[PDB]
Amino acid sequence: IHRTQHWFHGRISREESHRIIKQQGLVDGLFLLRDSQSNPKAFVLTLCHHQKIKNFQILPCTFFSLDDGNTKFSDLIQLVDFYQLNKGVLPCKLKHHCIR
Amino acid sequence: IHRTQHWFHGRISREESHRIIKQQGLVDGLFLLRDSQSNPKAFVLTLCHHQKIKNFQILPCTFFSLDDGNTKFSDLIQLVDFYQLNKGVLPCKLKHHCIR
Repeated sequence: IHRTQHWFHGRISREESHRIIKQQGLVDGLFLLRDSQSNPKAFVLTLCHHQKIKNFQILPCTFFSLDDGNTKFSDLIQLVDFYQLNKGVLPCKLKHHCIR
Repeated sequence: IHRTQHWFHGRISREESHRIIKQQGLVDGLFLLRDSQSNPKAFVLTLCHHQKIKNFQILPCTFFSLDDGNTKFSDLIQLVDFYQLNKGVLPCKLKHHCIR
């Protein structure tokens, strides 16, 4: 159900993700989620803060988490909804999605 | 937007909430949410753990939080969904809601 979300970019690569975020200005809080190219059940969150791009692996366990289970979610929509309001282990909240 | 949720008991007193939890098993993780009796813009999470009833004030910040703003939510549904999967400051996760 997350496939058509504005912040979900599908099976793009890491390199493509960094290209996109840079093209869109490296604005604080700019972010996107993508499918892992190695694990068919995992995702990656790419976000930038203070001009630095960081990647966080969202792994299953079924619930998802980007902090080794310290904080769990039932699906990606719940996860994004949460990090838009709470930093957690991230450098900043998820503010604006990178345009697909 | 939480008015019609099954875990929301509206304007019932603390005493009534405790009576309800006791009468429905007094089991770990049993919970309900209700309107605050002292703050017209606040809510209360009543939860049972180790046969002890605990009350957590959910205060507006408009966002909501029961842990002094450390964890914030856009509404009660997001809050409940989060605490059903994450303990946080609660003695345990929200497991079963009390039937109105």
